[PDB]
Amino acid sequence: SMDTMKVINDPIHGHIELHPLLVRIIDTPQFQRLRYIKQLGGGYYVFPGASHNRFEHSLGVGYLAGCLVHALGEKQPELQISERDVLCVQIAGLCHDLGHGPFSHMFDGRFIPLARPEVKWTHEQGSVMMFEHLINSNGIKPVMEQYGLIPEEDICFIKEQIVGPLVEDSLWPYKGRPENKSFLYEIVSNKRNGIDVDKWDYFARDCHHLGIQNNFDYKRFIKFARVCEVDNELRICARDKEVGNLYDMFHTRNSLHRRAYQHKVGNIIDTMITDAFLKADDYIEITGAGGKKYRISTAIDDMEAYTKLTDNIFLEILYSTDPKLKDAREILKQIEYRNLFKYVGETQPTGQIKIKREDYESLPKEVASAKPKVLLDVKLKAEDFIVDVINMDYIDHVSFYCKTAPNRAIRITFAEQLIRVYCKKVDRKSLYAARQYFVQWCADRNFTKPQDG
Amino acid sequence: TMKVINDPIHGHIELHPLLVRIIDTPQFQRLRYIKQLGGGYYVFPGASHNRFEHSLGVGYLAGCLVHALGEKQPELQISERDVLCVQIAGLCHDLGHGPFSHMFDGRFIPLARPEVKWTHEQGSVMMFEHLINSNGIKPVMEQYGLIPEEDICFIKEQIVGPLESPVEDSLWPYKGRPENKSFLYEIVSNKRNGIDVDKWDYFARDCHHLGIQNNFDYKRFIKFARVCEVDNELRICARDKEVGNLYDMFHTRNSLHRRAYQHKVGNIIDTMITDAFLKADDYIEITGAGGKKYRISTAIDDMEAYTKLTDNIFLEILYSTDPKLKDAREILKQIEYRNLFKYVGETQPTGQIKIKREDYESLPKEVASAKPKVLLDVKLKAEDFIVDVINMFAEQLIRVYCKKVDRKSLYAARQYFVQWCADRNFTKPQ
Amino acid sequence: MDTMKVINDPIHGHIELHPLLVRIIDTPQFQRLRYIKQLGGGYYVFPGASHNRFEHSLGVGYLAGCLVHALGEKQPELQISERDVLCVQIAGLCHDLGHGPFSHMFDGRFIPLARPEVKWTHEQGSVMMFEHLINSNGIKPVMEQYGLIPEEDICFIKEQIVGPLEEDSLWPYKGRPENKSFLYEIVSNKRNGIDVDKWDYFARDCHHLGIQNNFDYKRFIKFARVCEVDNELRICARDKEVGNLYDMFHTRNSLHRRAYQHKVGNIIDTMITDAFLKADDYIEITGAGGKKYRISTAIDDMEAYTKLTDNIFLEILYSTDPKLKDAREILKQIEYRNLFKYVGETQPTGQIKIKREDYESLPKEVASAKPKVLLDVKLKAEDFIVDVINMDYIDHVSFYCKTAPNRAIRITEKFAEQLIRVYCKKVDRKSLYAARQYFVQWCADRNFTKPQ
Amino acid sequence: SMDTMKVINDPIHGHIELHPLLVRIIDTPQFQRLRYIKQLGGGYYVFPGASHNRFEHSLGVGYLAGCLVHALGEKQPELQISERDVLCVQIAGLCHDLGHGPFSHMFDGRFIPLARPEVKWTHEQGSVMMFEHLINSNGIKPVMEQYGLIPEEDICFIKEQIVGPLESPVEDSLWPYKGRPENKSFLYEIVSNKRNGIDVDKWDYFARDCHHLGIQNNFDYKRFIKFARVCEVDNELRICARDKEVGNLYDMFHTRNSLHRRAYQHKVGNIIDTMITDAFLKADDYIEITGAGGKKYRISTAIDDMEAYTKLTDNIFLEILYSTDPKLKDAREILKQIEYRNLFKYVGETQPTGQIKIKREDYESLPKEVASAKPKVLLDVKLKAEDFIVDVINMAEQLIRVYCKKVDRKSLYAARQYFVQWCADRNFTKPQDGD
Ligand SMILES: Nc1nc2c(ncn2COCCNC(=O)CCCCNC(=O)c2cc3cc(Br)ccc3c(Br)c2O)c(=O)[nH]1
Ligand SMILES: Nc1nc2c(ncn2COCCNC(=O)CCCCNC(=O)c2cc3cc(Br)ccc3c(Br)c2O)c(=O)[nH]1
Ligand SMILES: Nc1nc2c(ncn2COCCNC(=O)CCCCNC(=O)c2cc3cc(Br)ccc3c(Br)c2O)c(=O)[nH]1
Ligand SMILES: Nc1nc2c(ncn2COCCNC(=O)CCCCNC(=O)c2cc3cc(Br)ccc3c(Br)c2O)c(=O)[nH]1
Ligand SMILES: [Fe+3]
Ligand SMILES: [Fe+3]
Ligand SMILES: [Fe+3]
Ligand SMILES: [Fe+3]
Repeated sequence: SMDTMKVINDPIHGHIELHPLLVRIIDTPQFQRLRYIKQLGGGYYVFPGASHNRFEHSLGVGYLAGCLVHALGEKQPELQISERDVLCVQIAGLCHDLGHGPFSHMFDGRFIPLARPEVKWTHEQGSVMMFEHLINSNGIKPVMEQYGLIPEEDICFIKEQIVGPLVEDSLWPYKGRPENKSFLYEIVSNKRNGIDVDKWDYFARDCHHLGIQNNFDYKRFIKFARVCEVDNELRICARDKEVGNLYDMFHTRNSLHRRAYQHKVGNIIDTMITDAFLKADDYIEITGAGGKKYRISTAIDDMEAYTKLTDNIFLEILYSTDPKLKDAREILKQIEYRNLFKYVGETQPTGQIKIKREDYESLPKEVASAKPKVLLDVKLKAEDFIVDVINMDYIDHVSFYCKTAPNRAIRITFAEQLIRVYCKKVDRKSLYAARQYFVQWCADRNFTKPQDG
Repeated sequence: TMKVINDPIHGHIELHPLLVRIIDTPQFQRLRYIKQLGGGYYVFPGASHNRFEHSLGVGYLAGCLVHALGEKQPELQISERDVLCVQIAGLCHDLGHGPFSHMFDGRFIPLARPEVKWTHEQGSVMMFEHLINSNGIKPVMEQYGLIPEEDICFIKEQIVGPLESPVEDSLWPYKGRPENKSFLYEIVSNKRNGIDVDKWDYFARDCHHLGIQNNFDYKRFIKFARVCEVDNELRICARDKEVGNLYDMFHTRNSLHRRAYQHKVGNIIDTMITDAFLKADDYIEITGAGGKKYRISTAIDDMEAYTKLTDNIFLEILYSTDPKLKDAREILKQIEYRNLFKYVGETQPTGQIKIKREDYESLPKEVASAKPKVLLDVKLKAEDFIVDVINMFAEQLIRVYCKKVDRKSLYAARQYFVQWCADRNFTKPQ
Repeated sequence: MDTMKVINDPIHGHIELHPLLVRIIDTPQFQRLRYIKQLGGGYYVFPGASHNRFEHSLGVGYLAGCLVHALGEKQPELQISERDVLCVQIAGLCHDLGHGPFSHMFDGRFIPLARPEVKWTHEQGSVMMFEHLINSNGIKPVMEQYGLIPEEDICFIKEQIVGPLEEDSLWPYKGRPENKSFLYEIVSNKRNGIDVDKWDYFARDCHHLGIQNNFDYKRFIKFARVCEVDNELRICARDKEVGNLYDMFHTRNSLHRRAYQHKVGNIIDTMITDAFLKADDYIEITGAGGKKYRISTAIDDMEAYTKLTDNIFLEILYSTDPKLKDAREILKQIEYRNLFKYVGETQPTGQIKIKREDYESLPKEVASAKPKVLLDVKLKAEDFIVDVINMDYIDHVSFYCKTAPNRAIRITEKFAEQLIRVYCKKVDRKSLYAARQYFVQWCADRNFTKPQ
Repeated sequence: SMDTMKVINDPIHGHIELHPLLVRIIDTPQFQRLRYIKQLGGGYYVFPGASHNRFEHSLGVGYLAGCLVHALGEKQPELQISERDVLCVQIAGLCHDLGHGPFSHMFDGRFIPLARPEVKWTHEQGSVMMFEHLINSNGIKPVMEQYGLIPEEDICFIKEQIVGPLESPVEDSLWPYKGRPENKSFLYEIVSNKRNGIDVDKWDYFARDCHHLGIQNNFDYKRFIKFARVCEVDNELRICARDKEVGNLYDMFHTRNSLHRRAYQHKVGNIIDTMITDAFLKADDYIEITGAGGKKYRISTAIDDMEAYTKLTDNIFLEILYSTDPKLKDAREILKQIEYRNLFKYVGETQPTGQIKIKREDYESLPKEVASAKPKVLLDVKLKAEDFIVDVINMAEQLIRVYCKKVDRKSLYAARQYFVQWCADRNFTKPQDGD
């Protein structure tokens, strides 16, 4: 007794039972912070239903993580899955997104690169740092001990699930659990086949809020799921008949990626918000540890300050009166009036090296420096250009099993990067010149000839 | 020109460009920062949705219904001008909502300024006028066939009703349209029978976000809806068998009202947010016309300040550093750790007694002033009490929470409460 | 009686029925289907397989309506009328009106063994039984009450059930013109295995057998359209919908592999047929003008065939006539679970497939096979059953990409097409061994696959 | 000699393992008989998916009886549940419905009371009779001994589970049963239970009738099994569960309700049942069923000889419908009416106020007294008893519906007049229909 599981009523998963340890981790300012970070960032300004935040999705990931590890233990007891392992996997699923910043992938994937090109920051490292901070700012280690967890090993295990291994030895890299349980590291985030409960939840939830049909049935997948040995390595395998379900999922994956995550106006609005943040970064102060004041771009260095870095920043800019924020405020005002940056074109580095984040800040200048062979009336500044780099995760690298051979696999034996360009000046002459500069840049970088007309 | 918005309930929503000019304004975009169900989100993780989505949906349904009635019955002389006016009324019916929606006008303003008569509908008319004038949309109305005089009046009357100044007589009160088009006033806001497209949309959307089943089919009602004469009066009526659909609606409505809108913990959290606001109202500054500083409780007096009053205030309190807001900040912190006010009991006023908003502030003190008819010991302060008034079309509930959580403090609270119910001749709590 | 009646089915919820369909259903000719088990003798293997042809027929008519109406609303260009909808619904209702006792057992084994000279199919029986239903009741005037033109519309319904009633490369059908060709693909379709008949009985046999079925027929109907292929209007699907189709074909395999081809199930079917054959001379079914028929000849008179039903089984089982003791005894073996014994399975792979007209000769050929080593026991034809199990069989289906809505996408399983099983009526070890020797030698003489 | 476990695939319970002894009992004519008796009687003619028969249900009850008795024996070794006891309970479960006649409850609940009012016949009595006939017509007693049972006391135990205390002594509270002592009293509660209404029979037919009717079922029977106990109350061992599982209990009672209103008390359904009974009655004089020693019996007396009763099943229905004998045309026409959907017409419903229950011995008299009721408002058509059907629907609680075989408007108005007055003469609830 002492404590009790609690029921949360979610529109995707229904009744969610939660072990009291998970509840103690949820009822913390560090976790509740996720109620104020919209899942799809600026997608909301394009899809009215995309009001949802990382908090809901995180609960869903935790629930799905628990369901799947429990099913594998029930079906295959030989794996030695313990209730402790279950709890650790649920905690990892709950906290995999603790580190996101205002407007989710906008922050670590565009803003920090443009604000601090020398820094290498990702939301996953942020999640591990935030998790540590949540453990220590509240009293979570003794509760872990109260429910059987070994904080040293299990904290390591949870963090390793979130960010990966600490290494070319080809020996077992992880230390939080041994290699005999390697498959548990494939539950919350899987890079091999991209089948994890994180994508299950955000595929379902983003379809629910976007009005997209989703025919993937994750409960049916969990039911017919099983661990099997493929290439002397224990992996999560799927029943041979379940391929149809997997088709339905990958089609959902494409429909979400093409219709939403790569929405032209959605991404333009993301970069407009990034422009405001940059034009506000020097004047916005966030109080962190020891009273020290951090900026939007440096909050990630102090978890106490980052705990208060949220979509709120947007309205903190929009509602301000300080003349120093006038620049930033005005950009957000254009978003409200729907006077957006205008789309110039799209290209891909097909065949070429991929653009790195450290070079994002240099791209506008390159574009403005491109010399069209037809000399132009209007001349444009690097400040007049936005260069948007869109990366994508990524038929079947999924391990299967035969209905009678559940121990071994069957043995069966789009793009990685887009580059769009937007212009801040909107007169037809300026936009014509933008296109000229842009085509010439794609030729200079040996990128694919844009074909927008 | 024609913009398409993809909504999860209605699918593709086309918007006449005039409606779009009205949407792309700070006064309307403001609704993106006011959660539909207020504090319900803190109980239902799926209730992340805001008045903005709902408003677009209401506008779409208003248009669908008036256009369908115009096609079936051309003799009504419904014009595209009328359609646009009804759509604008649907779009803007909730412009006047405040932080956390019904929390603001139904508890906060009453407790902060008991003398004031403020409702979100009046607020909607004020915001609507302010939206009209701060952007240049009157000439756009003229550009798309509307007559701003008559039509502005018609829209505001759809939102708030007639300018209450009659001779309380049985004559025709509205001024924006004639009585021969009386049915147009029944689309966005009703109250005669409590069927309007506002309810259609927020029933469907709140069910979609709460995980509740909804088999009311608003599209089929529109199909079988027509105008007919009831007591020499034009009203929107439905074919007889559509009764089956409407039953499905009231069961949906009841299912929403008990399961979500009257949730024990949700409403406790609602009063905790209200308590934070009250304890912050003196120190939070909101700038309005001419730089003048308003408080949370006085933004409703200046629409330029009110345009910036939203759920943001919650985080402005939570993230603050002013020691004077520590009181308020701490309450919001208490919500995060889930250390909520405690539920003491529930009662109702008998007969047709209804507690008015102007009296809400006195209720805690009455409880603290009640002497348990059986003399005891522990004595509690009125500040230690919260009294929540929950409304339902005609009926009214009264719950009581205690801010102190000591096993003894709550035992004593339950007594102040039973005695209070006795003193005011209310129903004996269970 | 004019009103839309509502029926509750476990597969499909509320089934609304146009009064014309109800007048067709409330006839003895249609109610006959309540007394013919869907999976025949499979009930004696699957205790949940109590269902009959009646529930299934209601379902097929319902799905016909669902689909044809969806297409007509999504593509008004097709000129689909409510008359068209009804014709397709009636065809769906009556597509199985011709089945006999124990469904495919009767036309697929019994009639070929009892009357090899005859060519009888349950579809021919459906068209016959339908004509009889129309005329024995007042159906034609009711059709006129609801817009049908009985002349050509009856032709259209029959053509949906049996195929081109009766040769060049032109449009063989006469009930509808070629611009309506897609209507002939709803109830029965051959090119691919996508029709509402198979939809309903896939879902219903799974429901009664305990098999999981993941095919969502409502999804398919919602995303179906009419597209051009080669130069033929035909039913097409979304590219997106391929995942659903996988599940459907998987259901097909699971039904065929563990129900329709169940070993003991088919054994019991042949036992029932053996009884019927041993009873055909002595069982009387009264038909038109009071003439008397037998099980094997009731198909020649729809008035008698109306009364030819699974009931035959119990009329035999409960009989006292000594002339029928032979037949009765076989059925009692079924009740005692003393069944014919399985000997082996083979396939005519690479050979011409066995035709029905030859079924009667198969026992005897097996008994005439000369094993290399001679056995103690000698076995007679009557001691052998030769079960020929035919089936209709990756993507022979047409799709449309979202933006190419009237053009196929251009695509420029592990199941035989005939099985041959042999059982022995003698059940002692020595005779069963003998049977195996006879069976393999027959397989060698016929150059059939070498048995297990 | 030594055999094997036999696996059957059921849609409700899945893979069902059956001890070879149970299979020896199942592979008999007396048991296979149940494949030809529909579970819901005439409800199939209203619910097209209700094609299921007593056979699959019987298998299900035998299976669940085994599951539960085994769970109790495993968690509570103190109760001394033996594998012999398990088998006895499984056989009771299998054979609890061996006695049903054509169309299940239609036969013993209406047909027999109308055709032989003096006789007291219930399907449970029939089950015990058919079970004895099954044992002796086949070689079951030696097989029973082959697998450990003591036929003498164990056959008694199985019968006692099916019908109850096989006798009626003058001993108050003392143990009436003789197949097992009082320290195993709870075994008599698994298959059949009347003290609170929870037994594996109702588990199976609740879930199966929901499956085939399209009704939703919220009861999880194996969570009950997992959380079931035997405990002492009033110095009496009883099957009890865990308080947290109460949520499951309520879920089942809603199913009990949802099934009883929507299916077991369907208006058109019960009407069709009375029409079938009317056919049987108008045919009872002319249909022959051969029984023991070659004697010939009728539908109404086949219950007097288990050998003929083995051959009395829903087939009767079609034997009438397919007949040519003119003596049977009267019955045949009624069944043909069913096929054309020209059914008896509903007049009204009432209940016997207070704790009154019409007894079966009186069913035959009910149409007749109805016809003599003097409707105060003198009317046109005079209706006779034969024109009236009085359906007694039991489930305490009893409904009395009345139907008229004449269908013209005038006769139906007259019929309602007779019916309202009858309710008054009997002091029954005022027919609150007012159609
Ligand atoms: N207005 C409004 N729409 C809203 C809202 N919320 C969801 N949506 C629905 O839209 C989502 C995106 N598509 C739009 O059409 C809206 C953005 C328009 C931005 N401004 C322009 O000038 C413009 C730019 C384009 C760029 C491209 Br590449 C292609 C067509 C374009 C067209 Br068309 C334009 O008009 C809301 O709050 N307001
Ligand atoms: N800790 C935390 N919880 C959070 C947060 N956000 C949402 N929730 C969920 O809790 C709010 C209450 N849940 C509901 O109302 C569900 C709606 C349906 C009706 N259910 C109940 O009436 C109800 C049932 C219970 C059963 C058990 Br067993 C234990 C406690 C129960 C409570 Br409490 C109940 O209210 C968050 O941030 N933190
Ligand atoms: N008993 C029953 N089973 C039923 C019912 N309804 C569905 N099922 C289940 O259907 C599956 C078929 N069951 C059979 O018993 C088929 C018996 C005919 C022979 N074929 C065999 O495969 C078989 C061969 C054996 C050879 C030897 Br040496 C020893 C034991 C054997 C056993 Br055991 C066998 O099964 C129902 O009413 N009664
Ligand atoms: N012509 C002809 N008709 C035939 C034949 N065989 C069958 N039928 C069909 O008619 C049978 C008589 N039906 C009626 O009189 C009307 C039934 C009234 C409903 N009763 C229910 O219990 C019931 C209630 C529900 C409530 C809700 Br909320 C949701 C779902 C429900 C469902 Br689903 C229900 O089932 C045949 O051979 N011929
Ligand atoms: Fe995630
Ligand atoms: Fe509203
Ligand atoms: Fe069929
Ligand atoms: Fe039973």
